[PDB]
Amino acid sequence: DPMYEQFLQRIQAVRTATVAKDISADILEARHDYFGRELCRALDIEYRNAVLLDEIILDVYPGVNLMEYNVPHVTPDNYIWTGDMLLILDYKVSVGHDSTEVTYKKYTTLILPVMQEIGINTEICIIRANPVTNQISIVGEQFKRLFPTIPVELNFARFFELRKMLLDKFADDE
Ligand SMILES: [Mn+2]
Repeated sequence: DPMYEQFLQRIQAVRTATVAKDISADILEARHDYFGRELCRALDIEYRNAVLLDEIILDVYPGVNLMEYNVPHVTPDNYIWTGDMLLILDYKVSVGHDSTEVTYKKYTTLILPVMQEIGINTEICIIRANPVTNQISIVGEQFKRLFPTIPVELNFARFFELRKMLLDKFADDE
């Protein structure tokens, strides 16, 4: 894939910490996205790369009077509308829980209040893949019920080797 080739080329070329950090960030984003794409495929849901909350409201209630509400402009990775419930979806790729809790608290306090005012039943769902062991952990009782089985086959090895190469190249930096 040119994904890896593009990244191998920037890593080979990079000479300073500050540009390497932007490469590091872009590796983790691509790792996140590859997870989200393989998830949405296995679950047959429309893959999206962030959706503005305002877009989400307007899809589930097109007669919304957007201007009459204070809608925080958060862009979660995706969403599912069941016709009766809204599930806000965030994909994580991580060995730890830290970012799952940060995002869970952020989306709970920023999304749910306006959806409660508008009258949309709403659940914050977060799906996390461990890059090392491939195991999937799910926040979202409604998400679990609607997707008890997740038929993804993942492989994060390219991403690990790119970031291992990047951080070997800058072992004695900061
Ligand atoms: Mn995410």
